[PDB]
Amino acid sequence: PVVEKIAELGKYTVGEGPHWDHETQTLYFVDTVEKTFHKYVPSQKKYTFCKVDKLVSFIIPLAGSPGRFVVSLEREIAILTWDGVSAAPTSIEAIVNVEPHIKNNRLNDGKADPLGNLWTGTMAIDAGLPIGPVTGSLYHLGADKKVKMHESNIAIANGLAWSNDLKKMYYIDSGKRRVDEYDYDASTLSISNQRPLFTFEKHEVPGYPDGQTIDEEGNLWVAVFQGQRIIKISTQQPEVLLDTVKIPDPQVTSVAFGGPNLDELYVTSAGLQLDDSSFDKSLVNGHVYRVTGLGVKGFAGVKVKL
Ligand SMILES: [Hg+2]
Ligand SMILES: [Hg+2]
Ligand SMILES: [Mg+2]
Repeated sequence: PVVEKIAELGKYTVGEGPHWDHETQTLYFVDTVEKTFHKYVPSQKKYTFCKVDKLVSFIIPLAGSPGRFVVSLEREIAILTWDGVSAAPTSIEAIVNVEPHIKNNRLNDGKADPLGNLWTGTMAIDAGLPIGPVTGSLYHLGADKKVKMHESNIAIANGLAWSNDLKKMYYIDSGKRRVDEYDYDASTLSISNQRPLFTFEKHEVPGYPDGQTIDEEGNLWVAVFQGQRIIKISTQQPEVLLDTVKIPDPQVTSVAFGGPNLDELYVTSAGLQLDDSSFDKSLVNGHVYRVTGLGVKGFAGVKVKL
């Protein structure tokens, strides 16, 4: 595979939450510390950003409403109306605060399931690795604007994906250094039967699982924070490492398939230099990467239905 730095995009403190909108051929993503949203149109080499004053962790187009996006603002799920180019949104409409009385929590990774339901989890703002406060939970937001809790005791609420047949959900609590698998009931939106799918310890994989996505063959692609890589793992059989793609940035954060043929893998990373790093500062930059020649296709980003 070929890994290219996207020079036009610069460096991000914690680049995160990549989302590919296939209809407009546009990549959206966030910087979860700098309180900014980002838009990249590769075919036209257009880049824009948008500033808010709360911590953000995802940005997903709202189904049926061009120019509107479902985003996180600390603990609030909100709709931002944004023209895609001005440095500030036009308007902000709060939907729900998922944890109004837990003042030191924030939302982290979030994604729509294939039915358009937003799933997202929380974490302590001062969550730590390998050890720190464990205060997070996993939620989904129904079309009735009520949240349901699905999992608790989450340290660092991170990557989500669903199997192509809607029978499984994959989930990452970075603190656990593993990818979990759940049975997923699409009709009731309930998850059960949590079991480890892939355990980093067992495969001498360094670092922490962060974001993830799934390809058309049902394989998971997992971003490895402080591992300088993405890994390809099987969902058909537990504990099978299929492939490793090295990324120059050590703090790989997340992944999304994109491009006209959905066969380009966009990779975000973090330039934020941490205390206990296994990598010298000069290596930690926070670029965005494009990976091609993986030989698989993924799926377009799902919009949130409300
Ligand atoms: Hg924006
Ligand atoms: Hg925005
Ligand atoms: Mg993440």
